[PDB]
This record gives sequence, structure tokens and C-alpha cells, in this order.
Amino acid sequence: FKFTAQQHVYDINGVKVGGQPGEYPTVLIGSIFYRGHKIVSDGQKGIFDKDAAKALLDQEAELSAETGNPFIIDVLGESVEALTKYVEFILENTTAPFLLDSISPDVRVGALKNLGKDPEIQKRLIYNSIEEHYTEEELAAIKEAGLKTAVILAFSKKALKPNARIDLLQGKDDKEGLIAAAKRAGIEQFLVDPGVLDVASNSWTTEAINVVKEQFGYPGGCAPSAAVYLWKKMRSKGTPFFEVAGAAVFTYPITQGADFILYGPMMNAPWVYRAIATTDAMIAYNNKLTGVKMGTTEHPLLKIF
Amino acid sequence: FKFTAQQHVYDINGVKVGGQPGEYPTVLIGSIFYRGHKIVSDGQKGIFDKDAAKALLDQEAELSAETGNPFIIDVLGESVEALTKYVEFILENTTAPFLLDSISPDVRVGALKNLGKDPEIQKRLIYNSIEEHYTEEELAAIKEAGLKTAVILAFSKKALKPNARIDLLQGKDDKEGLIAAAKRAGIEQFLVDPGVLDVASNSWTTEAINVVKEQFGYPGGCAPSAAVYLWKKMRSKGTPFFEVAGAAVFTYPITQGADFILYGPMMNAPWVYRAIATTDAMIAYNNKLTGVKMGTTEHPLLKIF
Repeated sequence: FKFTAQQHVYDINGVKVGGQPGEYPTVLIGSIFYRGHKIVSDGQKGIFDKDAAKALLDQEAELSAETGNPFIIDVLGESVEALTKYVEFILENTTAPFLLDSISPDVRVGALKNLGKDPEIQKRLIYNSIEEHYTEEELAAIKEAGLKTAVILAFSKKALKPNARIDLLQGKDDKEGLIAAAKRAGIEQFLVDPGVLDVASNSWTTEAINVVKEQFGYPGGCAPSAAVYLWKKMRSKGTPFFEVAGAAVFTYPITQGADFILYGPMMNAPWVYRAIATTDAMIAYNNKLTGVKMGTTEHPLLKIF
Repeated sequence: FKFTAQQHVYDINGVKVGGQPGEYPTVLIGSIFYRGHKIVSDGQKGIFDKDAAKALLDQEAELSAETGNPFIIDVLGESVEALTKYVEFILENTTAPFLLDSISPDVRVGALKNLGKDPEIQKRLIYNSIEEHYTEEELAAIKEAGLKTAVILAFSKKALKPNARIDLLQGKDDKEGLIAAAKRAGIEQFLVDPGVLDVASNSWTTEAINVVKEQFGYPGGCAPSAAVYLWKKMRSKGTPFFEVAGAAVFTYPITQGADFILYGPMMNAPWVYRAIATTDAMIAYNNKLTGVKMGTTEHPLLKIF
């Protein structure tokens, strides 16, 4: 299958994201300094294991080189002080782009203030996320930082149908669309995450990704990790049950033409990369029938066999 | 996914197979007495550990009850003596349908000859397979047995592309094709397996399954286990890398609307059931969008969470 709209392929400090199915490998986004991460001893001050963080980053580079799946780091923080330190460390200890990420918007806003309108921040920092309840101070913070790429969380807990993403992105009635809001903050590149409620509803998330790519061509992806970790029945079964079950959830959106996955904790990268790379290789082999051409030689199809 | 043709749903001794995606759970087909299966002490005579074989069968029943994925047993033999004894054991020690399976047509034919005319054989035994080298003797033997269900195997290194596998199935030029051959043997129910050449080309297998369901409405599935076991680079990595990779391969045809998977050795059932059930739950959650109704309450979506 192929999408009608010409697909946006963004180049985020070397990382290609988007395209027609089989054109580009899945971009894999691993979480670090998340709530309960054992390498963080104090989430308020940002006291973290630099050796263990470096080792996770080096492992991501090695898996990325093995499969050809590019990586963006999901950097989480619970305070301005902590997320600022986390971001400074990520900037120095990898070349990867990264998500500035937090549960609390005020943590993202505060961290942007500290980081300033640094040209490296504009090239490597992706705002996570512009959500339905965005504030003017949030858009001002993004604009002062001079950011160019954001995750658009195209999720409304009152608008669960895939077709409603057209309304959320474009706007409807008196409501400014999320794309219009991002553009006001100076954002030019939109990674669309339609949101995941639970594991089963990942099928609606992936259908929403298809609508967005079909009609607008923005790269589409999602973040099923929270839904997988709340599946206590699977998680307590141990190896390899939790891993294959996770693999089934994380690969599913890719089988329907999604462009990126937030796969959760980076410690799971070794099995996530191998499953995702397997799905990419099979999708790209289908190119041979569709005439769709790979946009890079760094593709799992040419690497993992 | 929703398929053009009206789908054929077979009821094989209580096991539902086929339909629109999300209508019925994936049927999982585990292999027993395969080459090198260590519970077999003599593969020529069919001497095996009956308690160990019973333990695999009981485990399949337990996993099936957990997820709601029905099971058919893939019963392999390398001799008429062995496959006859294997079939007699499976008849008495499970209620499940099974594949009468051998690489050697002579072994399949010989074993079928031993089993005679038996309504239990006609209801439970699925011939594996009607394939490109079929003989009139083999069709006559199937007709004498009064079998009604067969695996139609389009695996041929003279039919690599999906549309060439459809030509093998429906017939072309001087060939009646595999479906026409099965019908002359009195087969009325066709489980179509386009074959797996290698891991990457599981997408071509899946494209062939899609054409079958689009045009004919016959249940479609495949047997990717050999291709996964021959993947030295991935298998070398061990647990859980081999399994998540295997799960990516086995779930992929299900994400594109396939009806059944031969997942290889029954010992792998514990992780195969957990991955496949996960994909099924996500597919069934789509049912409102596709306009599909579940045909049963025994569905992973209603059981595994």
C-alpha cells in the first residue's frame, strides 16, 4: 500500500523520519531518566549515574549501527533543575536528536528558559509535546528557544475516532488546530503522535497515523510503552513472554506504515531493535513489488541477514 | 484491513478458521515429531515419549484456554510406520484437528491408507499438503479417505512473486492449479499457505495471502519457522532476541489479515501464544472501524488483559 499525500521526510541533525512505507527504517525513541529509573537517585536535583547513562547511549549507537534504525532519545525530567542537567549531559554524550519530555509543562518551559536559543537546541531538541491543553506561555517558551521540530500529541480524550485527528490538527469551529498553534511558536516540522490509551487501542492509534500520512503526509508514530508496562499479567511472566508481547505492540504500528516508535525504557533497546528491524526488513522487501525505492542503504533489509 | 471477497469460515471439529480480520482469533498450529524432536527415540518406527507428547498437548490446551487462540496439531513423520502411530496417538490424546504432514508424499499417502475410512479422520485430519508435485494416486488416496479439508501449499521456487503463487493455486495455461486438483480429490475446504522462501519474503507470502482472501475468500496462513531457524545471524544472539525476531515474523501476516500460523515446534507455544494473542486483541479492537463483528467471545481481546 501507498499514501496519496507526498510524505514529509524531515532531516533532524542527520536522522531521517517519515516517507512512504519501506522508504526509511523506523526511528526508535528510548526513554531515559523516566519516573523510577534506577540510574536516578534524586529526580528533583537530577543526581544520575553518568557512567550508566553513557553506557545506555553507547548501546543505542551500537544497536543503531547494527540494524540501521536511527535513534532519538526521550529525555524525561520531574523538575526544571533535573531536566536541564539531563539535557546538558545528552548534548555532550551523544550526537542524537532528543525529546524534551515531562509530565508537567512547567518543567519543559523552565528547562527551555535555562537552555536558551542555542543553535544546537534548535537542531537537536524536539518539543514533546504540543497537546490539546497547550498554553500561551508554553508557545512563548518554544518560540524564545527558537525550536523548529515538535511532537504533536494529536489526542483528545473526547475524540477517540481516527478521523477526528483531521479536526485536532487543522482546527474546527472556534478551536485553533494543533498545527496552527505549533506554527505560531515557530515550529516548521510536525511529528504526529495520535496517543495510546491501552494496548488494544494501539490499532486506533495506527489507523489515526494512516489518516495523517494519507491526507497531510506528516511523519506518524506513537508511544505504547506505558500501556505495555500497565499490563501486569504480561510483565510478571518474565523472559521471553514480556519481550515478545512488547515486540507485538511496538511492531504493529510499523506494519501499517508508521515512521517512529517511543519504545519506553532504553534498557529494552536490545530486544526492541531486533524485533523492529525484522518488521522493517519484511516491509522494505515488499518495495520489490511496489517499485517504492529505499531512501538510504542504512536499512535493516540490507544489514540484519 | 477488510477483504473484498465474502470470506469462507470453516468449522473443523469445533475450530473456526478464516473470516474478516478481527472476526475469529488466529488458529495456531504447533509441530510435533518433527526432524530432531528429542522426545522421539526412533523416527523410523515412531517410538516416542508418550508422557512428554501428552505434556506438549496439555500445554497447548492450557495456552489455548488462556488466550482463546484455537490449535490444530502439525503431526510430522519420516515413515508410514511412524506417521500412522503419531496420528493414532493424537486421535486418542487430544480433541484437536491435526495436519497429516510429511516432506515425502509416499509417507503421507501410505499413512492415510492405514487409517482407512473413519468419520473421526474425515472431521479432524487436514491433508498437508496439495502441492505442485501432486499425483493422481495421492488425489485418489485422499478421495478414498473421504477428507474434506487440505492445506494448499503454493511454495514453489518456480513461483516466487505472489501473483505466480496465485497462478499455481487457480491454474494457468496447461495447469488446472492446486485448488482444482484438491476439488478432484473431494476437498471442499482450502487452508491456503503460499509458502515462506525466507524471512524477508514473508511480506510476499503475506501479499499472496491478501490476494487469496481478496479474490477467493479461502483462509490464508503460512509456516515461517524453518526460515527463522535458518536465520544464523539472529538465532546466534539467543534469548530473547531470537524469540522477539520470531514473534515479529509470526505476527506480521496476522497484522495484514491472515487466519492461521504454523509457528514451528510446539515447545515454542508459550511465547508464540503471548505474541499472536497480543496482535489479535489489537486487530479485534479495529472491528467497529472495519464494520466486522466477532464470531466468538473466546477472543484474546476479551481474555488476555
